[PDB]
Amino acid sequence: PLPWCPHLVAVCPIPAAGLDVTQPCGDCGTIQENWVCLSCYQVYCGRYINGHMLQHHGNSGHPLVLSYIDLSAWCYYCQAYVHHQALLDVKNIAHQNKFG
Ligand SMILES: O=C(O)CCc1nc2ccccc2s1
Ligand SMILES: [Zn+2]
Ligand SMILES: [Zn+2]
Ligand SMILES: [Zn+2]
Repeated sequence: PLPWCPHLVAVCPIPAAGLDVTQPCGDCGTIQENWVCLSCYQVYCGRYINGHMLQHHGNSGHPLVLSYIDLSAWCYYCQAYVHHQALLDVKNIAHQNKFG
């Protein structure tokens, strides 16, 4: 995984409501393999379910998404996982919600 990418500038502030790692897909309602968009904080499912987060990337151009299964961050433009200081706050808020 990359230690930086040129889309980190599109990571937006975390809503004051926080994250809900059990939130369903906003399109199909599945509870399985969802991701949260780090630009607009909508929640959509992964490629192995109904691919709604990939569709969101296509229709918005939003680059970076966070996995609610393992808290990895994927960039659709770079086609890589990214770790950076700029992702720690949102990873941490998710980790707290997920693990208690
Ligand atoms: O839409 C999703 O499932 C989330 C982002 C990812 N897409 C790929 C594609 C190939 C390998 C790893 C990943 S993580
Ligand atoms: Zn879905
Ligand atoms: Zn988005
Ligand atoms: Zn990138």
